[PDB]
Amino acid sequence: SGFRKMAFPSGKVEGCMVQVTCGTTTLNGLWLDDVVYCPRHVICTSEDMLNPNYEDLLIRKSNHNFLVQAGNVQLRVIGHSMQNCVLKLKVDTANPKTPKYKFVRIQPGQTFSVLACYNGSPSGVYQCAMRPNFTIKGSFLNGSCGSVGFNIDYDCVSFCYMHHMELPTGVHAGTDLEGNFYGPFVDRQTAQAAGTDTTITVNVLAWLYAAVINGDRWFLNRFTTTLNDFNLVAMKYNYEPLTQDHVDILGPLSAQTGIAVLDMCASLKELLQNGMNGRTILGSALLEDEFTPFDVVRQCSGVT
Amino acid sequence: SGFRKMAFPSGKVEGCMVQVTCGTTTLNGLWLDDVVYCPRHVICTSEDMLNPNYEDLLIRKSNHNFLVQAGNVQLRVIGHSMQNCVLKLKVDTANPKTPKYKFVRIQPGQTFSVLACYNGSPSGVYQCAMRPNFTIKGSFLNGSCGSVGFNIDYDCVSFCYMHHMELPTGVHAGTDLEGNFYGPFVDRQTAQAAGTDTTITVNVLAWLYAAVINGDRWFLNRFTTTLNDFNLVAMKYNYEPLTQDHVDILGPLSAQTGIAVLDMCASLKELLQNGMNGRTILGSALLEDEFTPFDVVRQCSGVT
Ligand SMILES: *CC(=O)N1CCN(Cc2cccs2)CC1
Ligand SMILES: *CC(=O)N1CCN(Cc2cccs2)CC1
Repeated sequence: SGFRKMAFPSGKVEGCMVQVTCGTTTLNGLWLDDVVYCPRHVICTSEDMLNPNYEDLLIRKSNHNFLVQAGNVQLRVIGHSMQNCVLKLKVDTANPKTPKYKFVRIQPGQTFSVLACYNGSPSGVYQCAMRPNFTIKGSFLNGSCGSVGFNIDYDCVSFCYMHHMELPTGVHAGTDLEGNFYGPFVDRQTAQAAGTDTTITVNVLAWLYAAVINGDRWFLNRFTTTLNDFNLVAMKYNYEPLTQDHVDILGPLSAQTGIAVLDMCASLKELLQNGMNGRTILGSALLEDEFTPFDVVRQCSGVT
Repeated sequence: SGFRKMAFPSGKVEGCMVQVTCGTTTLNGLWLDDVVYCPRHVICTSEDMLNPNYEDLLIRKSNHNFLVQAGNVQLRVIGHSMQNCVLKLKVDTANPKTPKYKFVRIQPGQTFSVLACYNGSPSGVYQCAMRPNFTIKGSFLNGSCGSVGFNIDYDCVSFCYMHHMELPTGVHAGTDLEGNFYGPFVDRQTAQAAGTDTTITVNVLAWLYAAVINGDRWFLNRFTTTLNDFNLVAMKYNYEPLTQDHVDILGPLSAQTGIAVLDMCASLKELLQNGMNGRTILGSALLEDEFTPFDVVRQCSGVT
């Protein structure tokens, strides 16, 4: 029992982190097979970041300008290319610690673990979600760019995020490993505002199921609702509309607990309308939305 | 920017986890050098757990009864002994992935990362604190016992916790790596109630400093207080008394922010007396107490 914000074990990703330096800019890179992946803004000076022409800046760079260090060992760069907003540095040595991996582009509401790194050295691991506005709420200082986000299925790491940027509101923007930003963000030091940070309704419901499974039940009530009725409430409280697809995904948690999805929606509706009245759920005083239904089943079943 | 509940990267500990089976009981063990450490209740049947005599139960066990598997490879057990509530299984092979390590016994209010494991296989990593009542609030299913808690200083893992038990209230009890329980708990299926779960005041103050550093400032006020005045409030709200030692430890965060410790105590006093009025601090609707002052400095400075 107990339910915690839990990250994937990070060792498989730790084995892939390197330092990349171009001129006097240092950030992190991801070494899989004989390619190192890093944000293309490694080629920029702070001056360049105002309005960079990355194709033009990259012409002035050679293989020998990209200093790639894996712990204390230098890697030999034998090619480089730009793919969207990432550079791919071909090195002469396959990473011997390369795990089974995939590159995935995640949808808003999906969760992933971040291995925050500085100078190719892991500092910490925490759990994130791709927000509906395509930001993430991370913990990233200067030098953390190129840190990645991932999920693990048994022995296969699915990399879904590489860190590129901070918005003035303190939320985070990155790319997938094809270098395509999540959302409308660009790797330029310009006016970029996040849209509405809407709450991931299907995740809140999953977490309420987690709460019941782990003994927190005070918020269960005598009510039910409908998807359309619930969605009137979701709209008012800047929650994502609940769809039958979301109901279908919560089916296993419904089955395990014997609480119909729409009955849990009626509990959530009352929590939205009445607040928590100074009470807590799984140690939280607000409605937690960064556990997916898959996360809840995993943590409640002990998958490795 | 951003401030997240962050665990240590877990790879160094992942390399140490093994499965231990005695008869039909399977849990986790920690393989450092040529010793595997595990809870002594691995020798028990559920029957035995009511009132176990571990010295008497252990007489019926031989080296060959302890099945130790490191991934898919069996380890050869060449000795066993009991130290307090842990068994030490001597194996014929030093773990080649043994990190630099120490065994430390932590104090209440100290934080650590847990690598939750099942059948010697890591499932997840999360951050914990040793509570003032010597429980931890973890996420542990049957089979998770022997999962450990640790801190990392650069390249040295300090192991401070091994998981043994759940209290009926859903909080967790374990030992250090000498097998001595934190608090009054015993490895027996008996009436064990946790004492008051008091709030770790010095950690809340650290986290309020983290909040200011990361742009959350609404709770800063025009007031100051004294240690004795603040402590009258702490007593009323089941907070740990604040000492000059705690004030001294917050000195660096005081210095960095220019907010005197006793001024931050006056902010905390008003938050205790008035609540959050439906507002949040670093994404929390309650006062977070599982970041130490060292944690805040680390995450705010990007230590690896
Ligand atoms: C994440 C990180 O390390 N940094 C330092 C580099 N900096 C480059 C810029 C990208 C867009 C605006 S400036 C980003 C933050
Ligand atoms: C943590 C874990 O794996 N388990 C299974 C074994 N169980 C033994 C007991 C210890 C005291 C009471 S029963 C503990 C939970």
